[PDB]
Amino acid sequence: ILTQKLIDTRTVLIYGEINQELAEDVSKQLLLLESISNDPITIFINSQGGHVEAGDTIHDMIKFIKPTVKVVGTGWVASAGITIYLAAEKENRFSLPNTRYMIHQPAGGVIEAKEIIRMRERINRLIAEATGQSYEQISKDTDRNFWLSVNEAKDYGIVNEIIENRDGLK
Amino acid sequence: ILTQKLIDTRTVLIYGEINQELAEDVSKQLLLLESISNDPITIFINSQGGHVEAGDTIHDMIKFIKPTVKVVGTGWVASAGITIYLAAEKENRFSLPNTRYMIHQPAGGVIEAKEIIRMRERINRLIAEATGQSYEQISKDTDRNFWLSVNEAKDYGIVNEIIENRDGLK
Amino acid sequence: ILTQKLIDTRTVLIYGEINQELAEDVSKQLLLLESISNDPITIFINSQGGHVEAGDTIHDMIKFIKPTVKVVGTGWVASAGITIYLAAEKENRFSLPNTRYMIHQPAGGVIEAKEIIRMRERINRLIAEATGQSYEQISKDTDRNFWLSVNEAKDYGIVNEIIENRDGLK
Amino acid sequence: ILTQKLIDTRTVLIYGEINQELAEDVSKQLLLLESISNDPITIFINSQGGHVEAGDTIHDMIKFIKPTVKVVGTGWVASAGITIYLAAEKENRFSLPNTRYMIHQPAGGVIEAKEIIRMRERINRLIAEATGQSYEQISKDTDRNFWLSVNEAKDYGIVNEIIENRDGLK
Amino acid sequence: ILTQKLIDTRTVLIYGEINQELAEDVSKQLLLLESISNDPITIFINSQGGHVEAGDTIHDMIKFIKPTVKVVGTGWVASAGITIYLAAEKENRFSLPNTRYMIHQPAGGVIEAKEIIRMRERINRLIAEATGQSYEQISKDTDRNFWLSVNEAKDYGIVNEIIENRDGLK
Amino acid sequence: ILTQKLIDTRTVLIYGEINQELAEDVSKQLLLLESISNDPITIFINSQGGHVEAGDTIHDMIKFIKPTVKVVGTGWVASAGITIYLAAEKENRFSLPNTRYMIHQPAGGVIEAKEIIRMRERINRLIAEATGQSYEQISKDTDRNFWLSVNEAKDYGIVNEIIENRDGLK
Amino acid sequence: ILTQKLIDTRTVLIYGEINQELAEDVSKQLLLLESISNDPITIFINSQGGHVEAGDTIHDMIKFIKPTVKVVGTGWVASAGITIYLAAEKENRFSLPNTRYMIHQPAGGVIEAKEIIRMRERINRLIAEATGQSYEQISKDTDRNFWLSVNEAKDYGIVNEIIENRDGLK
Repeated sequence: ILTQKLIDTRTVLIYGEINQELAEDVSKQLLLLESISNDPITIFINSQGGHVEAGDTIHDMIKFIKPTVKVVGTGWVASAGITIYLAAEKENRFSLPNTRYMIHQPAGGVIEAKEIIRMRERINRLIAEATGQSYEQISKDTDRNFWLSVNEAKDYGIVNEIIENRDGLK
Repeated sequence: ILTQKLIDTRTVLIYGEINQELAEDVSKQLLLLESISNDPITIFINSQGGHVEAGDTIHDMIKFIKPTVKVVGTGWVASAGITIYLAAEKENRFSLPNTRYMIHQPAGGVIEAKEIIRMRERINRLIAEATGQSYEQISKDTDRNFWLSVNEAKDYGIVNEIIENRDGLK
Repeated sequence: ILTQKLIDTRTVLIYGEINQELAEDVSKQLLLLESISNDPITIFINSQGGHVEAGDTIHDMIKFIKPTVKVVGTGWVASAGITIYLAAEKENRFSLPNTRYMIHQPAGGVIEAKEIIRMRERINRLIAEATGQSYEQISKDTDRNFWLSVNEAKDYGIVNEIIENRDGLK
Repeated sequence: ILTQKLIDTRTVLIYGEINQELAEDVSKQLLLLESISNDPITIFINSQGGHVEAGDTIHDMIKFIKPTVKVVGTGWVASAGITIYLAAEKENRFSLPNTRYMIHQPAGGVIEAKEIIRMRERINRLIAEATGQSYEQISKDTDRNFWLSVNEAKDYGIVNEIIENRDGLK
Repeated sequence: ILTQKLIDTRTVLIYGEINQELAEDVSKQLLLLESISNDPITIFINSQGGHVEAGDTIHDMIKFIKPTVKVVGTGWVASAGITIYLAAEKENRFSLPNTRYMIHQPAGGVIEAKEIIRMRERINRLIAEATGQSYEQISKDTDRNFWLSVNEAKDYGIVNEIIENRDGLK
Repeated sequence: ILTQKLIDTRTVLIYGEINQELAEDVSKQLLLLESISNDPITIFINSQGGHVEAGDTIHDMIKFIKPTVKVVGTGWVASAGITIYLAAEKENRFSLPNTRYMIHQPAGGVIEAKEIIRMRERINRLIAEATGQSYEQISKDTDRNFWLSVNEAKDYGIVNEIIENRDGLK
Repeated sequence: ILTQKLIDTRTVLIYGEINQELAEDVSKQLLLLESISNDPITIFINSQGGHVEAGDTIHDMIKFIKPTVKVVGTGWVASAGITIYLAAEKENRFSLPNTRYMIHQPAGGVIEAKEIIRMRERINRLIAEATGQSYEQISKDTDRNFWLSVNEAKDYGIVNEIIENRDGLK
């Protein structure tokens, strides 16, 4: 009854390091919610990032499932966490007020130099398409370490709407 | 029946270090209680603080949900714990008698100097608005380590009402 | 059925170190029992003490809840454990025969000198009011390490009644 | 059904080190069995001893509860384990054949010299009253390390009856 | 109801290191799903590889069971993970867009030289048959470390179809 | 249903080191099975031995309970494991074919010299009575390290019947 | 329902190191399946071997129970794993295609020289009888480290039938 009603909220929490264990847990939750109904799913994300391949799986699983996914950034959203956040369509990307964002991507993906370049190009294109920023702007910003405030992240094209209450997530 | 009646009390305990794990647990409890009814929720807080981003999430989740949240400070409330405590509206902020308060915030948030400054400014404004104290007073006090007694915390604008029994939380 | 009938006894055990984890567990049990009925609760305490803030929470939670709380000291009751024990009204403070008591309080509370003094003064006043001893007597005794026998603890005003059987807890 | 029928036997096992964790587990079992009925309880004890305060609690809890407690020594019963064993009335103290007994008590109770003496005097009187031996005999024997065979423990007044089968525990 | 509906999706996740523990878990899931119905099973694979013998078991179990197995590569698929991936028939081999592939096989299988050669020959033949590539091409590529993009893996004969949404897995 | 039918077999497994933890688990199983019915119990023993006092408890508990206990040696049965094995009556002592036996007993019981001698004498008499061997033969053999084959253990009087199939345990 | 239907498959997995813990788990599963019906049991074995006495128990338990046991080798089957594998009758011994076999037995059984010889002779005779190979051939091969391919293991008399699909296990 308790977990059953927790499933009824169609909410997924992605808090902490992005790793294969978290990717499995999130994948299971998303597949379970998909099998129940086509109703929208809300994901709250508080993550500093982690492993690139785990971030890739969560990103792709979000786009793969039939239900529309809304994301709500909270606390911080960085690196592989940003990749996950940007899986949702622009109009479905929300933020709580006390959140900072960083698109920096680890070079190794925390592998040869040719693969580091390929990985970077792939992620740069992903972020560019999702935000509406040019490839060159993203390429510069993924290779440095700067935090964006919630308002700056909105101006950047990461966050679409800043919300404080439930009625903003209508 | 046991956990079901524990949920009926609409009570959340925030005891110990503020971290992403605790933030997830608290977020789940708050979302679960919200889905059940719009009835008020009581949070008992005993925390020395912890990670800024986890504190930010809990703070924002308290304000995000529809139910009115009452907070009861107990033992100690410090740093990131203070940020969480101050998420409730002033008239909903209570304290048990044997509690001390400290608004000191860790510089690193336990990151570049520019971001340390930004983080401090954000938290200073948050605490100033919640307490009614000036920005300058808060800015001074977050950058030093001094404990306030329950009575001093009341005079400071952190605690609204000191309670010993159930009837005080009417 | 097993834990359900265990809850029917309205008994809470406080055995071992006083820490935030134990404080959370005890808080949950007390709140759960309160929500069921206003019937009295019995707490058996076997503790060497621990963390001051955790002791403060348990002490205050005992006084906060509506049900009358009876305490039964067993084995040993010391330091933060004494603070918890003294939360119950004098006529509700019992002891099993093979128990020793020590009111010694750790200076750091196991923090600046001004806060050590404040903490000590607060706890001294708490113990003085509960036992009926003068502030000066308590102040002397919290700053030294001496064990009281069950009979001496009774004479001191800590224990009200020494009991061996069930009929003594009528 | 399995644990429910295990509770129907009204049997408690005290195997291994006497510590606060074991004291809590045993206390819970004894209180649970008491709440069910006033029928006798059988305790099988295999213990080298442990912490004095934990032994004191179990000893006192055995005497505290309404049901009559029978004890069956098995393997070994020593030190704090002896204190627990002697909580039962003499005619309710049994032993399996392959058991050895030692009344040696650790000086520190595994604390000032005055308290070591007080502790020893208290435990000496306890053992003297339970066994029927003089204080002087017990005082000598608690301060040395000698094992008694099951027959010697019977002659000493520790064990009342040596049993091999169920019918002996009638 | 929750795990029951999770089983209804007939989905298996192979995330992380390929070891005997994972092989047991996957074997149990595949056998359980087979016993329920002959309906198709979908496996999502995110793995860097691991132990050759565990990979061999999962590969063979996929081919052993009656249900048709579809595989979906996600994040990365390498080494022993590739061996597992290639257990499915070519037309049942899918990939999510953000995935890289590497057919490199560890020489020791992470054992004498004669057995290293035998192992390599066996795996080379397996990969050659599944992909349609010549033995010589596979032999070269398993003995070097190069990552294939999702498009290159498709051209290589590893991936048959790249999918972004549910409708592509019709 | 699964553990319920596992209890219906009235089978207890004693595999691995003989310690107080295993003694507690075995004691609980034997008492549970006794409370259900007076039907025979089968114990499979694969043990190198362990702690003497734990072996003594299991030995005595086997003889204490009302149901007839059959033992089946498997793999190896040594030291404290032999003491347990010999708790069953001779005609109820079976062995699987691939089993070796050793009656060697550790001097310390893995304690003063006088107690080492007493312990050895007690165990020697126990083994002599169970096997039908003279005290002198047992005394020699417990103080050396020699393995008996299943056939030699039968000739020694440890094993009564060697069985390969179910029908031999009629 | 999930584990209940998993039991309906009458399948046991022996994956990883052969130890007393695994022997207990396998023994419990085999006894449980035997108590349900006399229907055949299938065992999938992926094991490098381990402890001789644990292997002996599993081997003997397979032969002891009434149901006919079929074995399926997968990944690798070596040493103590080979002993277990050979417990099944020749016509019930199957292999998945990607499996290697090694009959090497550790001298110590991973103990005096006389016992090493006895152990080796016992295991040599066991393997000789099961495979149809001469004692001399087995004696040579257990004392060296050489891997057999699935086809070589078939020619050796270890594997009877190589299967790829379900219909081969008819």
